[PDB]
Amino acid sequence: MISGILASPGIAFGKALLLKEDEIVIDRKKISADQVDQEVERFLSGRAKASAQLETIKTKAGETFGEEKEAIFEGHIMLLEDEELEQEIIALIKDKHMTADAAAHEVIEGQASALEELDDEYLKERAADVRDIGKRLLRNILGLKIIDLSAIQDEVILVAADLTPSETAQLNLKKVLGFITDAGGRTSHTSIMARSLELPAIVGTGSVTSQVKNDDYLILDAVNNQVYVNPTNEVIDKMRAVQEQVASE
Repeated sequence: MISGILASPGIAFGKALLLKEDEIVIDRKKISADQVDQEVERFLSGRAKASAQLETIKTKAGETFGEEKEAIFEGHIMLLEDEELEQEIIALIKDKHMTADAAAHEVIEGQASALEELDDEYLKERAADVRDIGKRLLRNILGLKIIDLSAIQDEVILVAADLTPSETAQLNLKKVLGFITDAGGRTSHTSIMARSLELPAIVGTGSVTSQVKNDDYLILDAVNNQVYVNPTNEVIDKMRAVQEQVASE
């Protein structure tokens, strides 16, 4: 009886694609002036990578929804390429012997924390959008694996606690079957897509990400506002006939 907010009606069948994320471990170790030169190249040239990353996601936002949303990610790169946020990172590594991983966190620590001090869901929600640009920056300095959701090959359902514009901008609306997230937002981004794409989806699942696993067989009803997990063939067969009779309705 998983009751959500129901974005759009539509029964769909598909395997569960759970998006898990490994916790990131930052290096809080103090390096020697002999490895500082390496931090600059690992960060400087690592800037050629992170800059090349958003760039790839930048055009995918304009080729996916249209140059209309590309202008939003365009400014998001300026913040990353900010010459000011760069001189502070560099100095710290040299002045406080901080690792590009640790020093880089220091700046991202006040940009996100400082926006939380504002009383405006506009600049505050920007805090999450700015912090998001930081987690990516880290995965680059640590060369950690990147979550590539644009790699699906078989039709499956999408399950995740929540997806930020960047993830939706690179999502593959070419082999996806639907969107299921625990976002109790009467207007969650994942919903605005489901609304413009008129596809069927849900957002108030709450804790379904803690009840299903990846590859699990899910069945979205989007009719009685409920998700069935590996239901019996008696229910499926009974709905397979009625479900399709609705397609004709």
